[PDB]
Amino acid sequence: MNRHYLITLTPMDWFFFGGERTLDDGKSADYISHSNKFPQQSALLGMIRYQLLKQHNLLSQFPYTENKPTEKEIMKTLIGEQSFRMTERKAKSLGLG
RNA sequence: CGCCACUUCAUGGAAAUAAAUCACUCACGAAUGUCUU
Repeated sequence: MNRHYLITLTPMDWFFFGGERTLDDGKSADYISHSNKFPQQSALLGMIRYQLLKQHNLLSQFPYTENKPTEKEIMKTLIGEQSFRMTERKAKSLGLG
């Protein structure tokens, strides 16, 4: 009913985890891009959602579509209807699928 | 005064010695220091 897994990630090559991308904003990029030693938990959650959408073959491919609202419902109940945001940081549930 | 020829056919020494053996210049120059979604 509620199965728990342990997921181990083995780096097969050199990895790069993004930073602030800038000490300011506007249009500037950073000439030196530094790698965080750890990814954000948002990255882990998005990886889980993407892999779940890969197992159940419901992926967003090539320009743009509307994804067959029944498929929209199944994707909502699989991965949730929304990404990780800190607006719902006090919500009692993860809000995902 | 007459008559008359033989012998010998390079050895020893020096057989390369000093000077210069790379020198000067250039030893990186210019563009890009983030860009497009």
